Amino acid sequence: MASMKKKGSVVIVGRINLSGDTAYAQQTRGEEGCQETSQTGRDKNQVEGEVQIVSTATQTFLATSINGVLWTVYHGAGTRTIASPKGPVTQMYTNVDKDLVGWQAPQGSRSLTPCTCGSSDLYLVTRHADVIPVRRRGDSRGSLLSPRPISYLKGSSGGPLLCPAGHAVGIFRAAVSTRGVAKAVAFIPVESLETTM
Ligand SMILES: COc1ccc2nc(C)c(O[C@@H]3C[C@H]4C(=O)N[C@]5(C(=O)NS(=O)(=O)C6(C)CC6)C[C@H]5/C=C\CCCCC[C@H](NC(=O)OC5CCCC5)C(=O)N4C3)nc2c1
Ligand SMILES: [Zn+2]
Repeated sequence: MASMKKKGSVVIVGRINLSGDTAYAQQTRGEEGCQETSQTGRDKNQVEGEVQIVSTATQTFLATSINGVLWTVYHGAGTRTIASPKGPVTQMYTNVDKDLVGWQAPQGSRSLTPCTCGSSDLYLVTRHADVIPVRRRGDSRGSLLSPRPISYLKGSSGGPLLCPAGHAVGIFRAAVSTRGVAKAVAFIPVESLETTM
């Protein structure tokens, strides 16, 4: 009881820059400053962009702003708060059944717009700033046009699947692999986010 520890906050440690012609990852905080920010929940760094790279003490993954909510996966964040300039921010959405959590989008973030195109030609954005073409195959599944080892997708849960026009279609949740090769991905459809809201 006296020694009861508390888990740290999720910390923004970088972002995927989709501003220009070339997508690229940027780190905005090193491990040590991430360690201290997770403990205090106090993050003074300027936030920019739609796709953040986030980290706990033991995991790193992505988080994506859609309609004023920073979304990510429950299997990464659990019920953790996120660090912010004035302290830990409690989740405003939690759904273990969808593998989904959300906090209010940070000041300075930009939000993606929910897709209403009805298109099945999608693009998955990874933590290494790869933009991977994906054909939608169902409400929550898409196939990679070019399969690759799951190693290349590890750490990209919470990232977005986008339509051709750059709208958010879903949040990357899991990889479907055969012999360690990712042939398809499962994602939380944006409609399921909009219902949660
Ligand atoms: C605890 O409470 C909950 C509640 C609901 C939950 N719901 C799901 C689906 C779930 O799955 C866990 C976590 C998830 C995952 O690894 N996600 C990725 C990632 O990158 N994570 S991560 O960022 O590195 C990190 C771990 C740091 C956060 C994108 C993957 C990239 C590579 C995967 C390689 C090896 C894993 C293949 C596996 N495949 C699979 O399960 O496929 C089946 C499900 C649908 C199709 C069939 C898979 O993908 N996952 C296993 N845990 C849950 C836990
Ligand atoms: Zn669209």
